[PDB]
Amino acid sequence: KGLDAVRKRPGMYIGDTDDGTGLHHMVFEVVDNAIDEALAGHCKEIIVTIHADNSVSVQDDGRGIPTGIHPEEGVSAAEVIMTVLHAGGKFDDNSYKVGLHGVGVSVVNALSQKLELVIQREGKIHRQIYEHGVPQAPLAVTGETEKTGTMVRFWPSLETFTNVTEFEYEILAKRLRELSFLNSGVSIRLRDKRDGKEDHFHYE
Ligand SMILES: Cc1[nH]c(C(=O)Nc2nc3c(OCc4cccc(C(=O)O)c4)cc(C(=O)O)cc3s2)c(Cl)c1Cl
Ligand SMILES: [Mg+2]
Repeated sequence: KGLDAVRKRPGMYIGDTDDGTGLHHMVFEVVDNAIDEALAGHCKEIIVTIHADNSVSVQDDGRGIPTGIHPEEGVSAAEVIMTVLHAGGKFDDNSYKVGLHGVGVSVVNALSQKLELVIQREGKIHRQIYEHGVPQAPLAVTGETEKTGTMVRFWPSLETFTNVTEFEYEILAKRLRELSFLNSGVSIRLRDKRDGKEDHFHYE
């Protein structure tokens, strides 16, 4: 019900879907959840990549989204946060009234024709794929790791986002400079695989 409401009324969640506002807000919601993981004391570096196909990935080195089975939903906690709008505690399905805290990545998932989630946690890499917010398989172990963190790569839905479908480096760079200044403990990298441009923001 939650993701359906987002697909139907994306304007209410992410902003204008025609003038590039919503499209960049998609990146901002993912980055905000990485910044929350830095605020909480776990994440020290965030890497934002504009891929050659105008998907965007956000990598953090925090705890990794929990992978254990959710006691209520009976699927991975990661799948619950990705697919149950109310679970993150930021958004709900109200079509009348539009806040500050909680995980909002389910809105990005809903409005992405594809999303890739990779979690490094408890010595294992875990991967799940979604299309239009629908998981294509359960969260699966792909390998071993000595690191922790979360990677979200999303392909904005070309059924939702019209006219402006390509990311503007400068729009993302400005928000990451602001976030780097305010979150002086975090290193933020921006990489554009379309033209090779890269930046590193870290409070000096
Ligand atoms: C790029 C990116 N990174 C992350 C991310 O690392 N997030 C994480 N959230 C948690 C977590 O809380 C999940 C939750 C659920 C409901 C409301 C909240 C809240 O903050 O209000 C929070 C718990 C634990 C634990 O117990 O080890 C670890 C993690 S890592 C996300 Cl998401 C996106 Cl996107
Ligand atoms: Mg409701």
